[PDB]
Amino acid sequence: MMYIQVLGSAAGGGFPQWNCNCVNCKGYRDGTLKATARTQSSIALSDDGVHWILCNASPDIRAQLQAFAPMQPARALRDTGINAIVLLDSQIDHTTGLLSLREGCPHQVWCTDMVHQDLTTGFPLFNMLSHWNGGLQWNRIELEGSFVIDACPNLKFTPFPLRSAAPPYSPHRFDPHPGDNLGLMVEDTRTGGKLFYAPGLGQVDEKLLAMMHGADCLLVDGTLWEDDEMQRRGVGTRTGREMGHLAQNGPGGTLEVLDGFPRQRKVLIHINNTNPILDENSPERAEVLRRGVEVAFDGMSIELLEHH
Amino acid sequence: MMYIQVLGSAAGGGFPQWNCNCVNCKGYRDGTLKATARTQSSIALSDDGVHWILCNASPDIRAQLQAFAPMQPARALRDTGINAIVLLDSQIDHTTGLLSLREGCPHQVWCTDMVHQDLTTGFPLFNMLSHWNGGLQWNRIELEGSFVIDACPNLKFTPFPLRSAAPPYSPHRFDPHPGDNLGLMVEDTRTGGKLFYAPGLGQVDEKLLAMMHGADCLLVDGTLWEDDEMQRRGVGTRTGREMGHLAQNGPGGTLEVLDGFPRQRKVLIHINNTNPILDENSPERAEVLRRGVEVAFDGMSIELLEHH
Ligand SMILES: [Mg+2]
Ligand SMILES: [Mg+2]
Ligand SMILES: [Zn+2]
Ligand SMILES: [Zn+2]
Repeated sequence: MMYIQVLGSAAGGGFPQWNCNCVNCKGYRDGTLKATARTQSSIALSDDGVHWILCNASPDIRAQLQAFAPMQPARALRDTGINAIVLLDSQIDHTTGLLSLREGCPHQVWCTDMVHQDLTTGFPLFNMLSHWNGGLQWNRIELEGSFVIDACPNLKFTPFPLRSAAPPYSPHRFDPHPGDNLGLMVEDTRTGGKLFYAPGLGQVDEKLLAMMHGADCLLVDGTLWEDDEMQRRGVGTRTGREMGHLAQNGPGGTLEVLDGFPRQRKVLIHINNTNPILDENSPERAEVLRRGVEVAFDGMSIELLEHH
Repeated sequence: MMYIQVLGSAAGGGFPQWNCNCVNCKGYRDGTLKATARTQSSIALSDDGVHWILCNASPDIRAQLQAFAPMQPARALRDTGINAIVLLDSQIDHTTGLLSLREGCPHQVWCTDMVHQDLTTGFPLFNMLSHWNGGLQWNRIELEGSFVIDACPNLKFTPFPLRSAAPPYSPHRFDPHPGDNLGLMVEDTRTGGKLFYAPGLGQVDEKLLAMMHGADCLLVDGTLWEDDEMQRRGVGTRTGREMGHLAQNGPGGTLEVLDGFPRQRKVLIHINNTNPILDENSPERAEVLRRGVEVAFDGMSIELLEHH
């Protein structure tokens, strides 16, 4: 059994975003919209339900850990359910949470060379936190092969490079390298059950589709409904293809991609505050439900029993 | 009228702390303790109730802004009540929140030379955030004289250096300079009402006591009840005098200091998760109340009408 816990399901900024008064964020505050608040994307994995692996550490991490009981087993005066942390990129929304975990250092952190470089230069988390009882102990994620964290020995992670979208602070935002962004394939080596996790998805080729058909659950990018969604809300100028996000609707959309996977469980995660799928009375939400696609939410439990 | 809003009232780690199972943190989780959860220290100031000045930006800033309506006036699709931010030090618990405000850059940030140096080197917030539409616009806080932020033109800030307790990540944690830590004197130039804000207080001399008697409200360090509180809870080895905190109880304690101020309003803020004053049925809470001292809490409103 693989326990998957959605701690956060919103894109950077959360929902509602602190400075946004779009139809969703204002509709939530005014109470004229059936929607649920969401923290920034983060999931937790376990093979036993006691030892947990954190995938990305959001700025909302303190609230995310409180809301989930197994994170505090109370086995000692100082304790936590987090046994390791895996980083998919060096983005602010996925790494800032590490600052809030300074009291429980050291931590085993799994990231790539490129992420480790960003987190030792532009955003030197590894250098800052080292002053807290050991800090972050880096475990390299090589772009090939697989890795197993000793706390969840039945979990097999097989990373794959996705199209690079390096953070703005990054020394090489203008010079993208493989290793800037990862999608994860987690396998329960007891059952063969596979999870395809890719909150940041901006390009999908035929070799990516190949391994997706070997998965049982697809947990992927759901940031935007339209590529120009930020303009249609009048809160931004950036498009999904600029930010490296494949929108649900349109040609080469996620809904077009996911349509070739009728046998897999399909969940949209990392959802921006402007996305109408957050509105449960929205026709967009209807089309998503109609296609057998779920909209992740804070507190969602995904249990992986077996392979099909 | 000076509007003072306590966004956060806990010391670093908040209450309860994510990894702590002391008598307070566990007593809260078990429901066997009458106490209220608290976010990390942060207050907001205003002279009109519309334009707000943020004093320190905690990691819990997203929740702190949500809980307080005037932070989102909804005057445009993109808006906020924060017009300026003042930093008292370069500590993680007071600066990390700036990362969560990246969507609404630029911001006018008020800090000292030494804080600006820490926030451009060890924790380069000013360098990172500049990639977000201008980033942080530094306004120097000189260690003498006063300053007025144009958004609250009736508020007069007069900073004073306190005993230096530079952060662990800081290049000069071993080489303390004046300007590492500030206490603030805010004056309503319409009424003469003065606020003495000093969440980090580890030493008090006769010249500090002098200006305290010119204040109407004392908003000061309430981190520990005893200097060896971390040892008595069995969760730490550090003492208050090591961390630069004057404990309430004992010789040279805050309660001993505050005893010479029977005419001022007295509020304890920046309170650690191990402090028994968080327990409302505690004899420590009783002694604090008996002396006319209040225990700050998240959501507390302090209104300064006049001078006495
Ligand atoms: Mg993001
Ligand atoms: Mg602190
Ligand atoms: Zn919005
Ligand atoms: Zn505690």
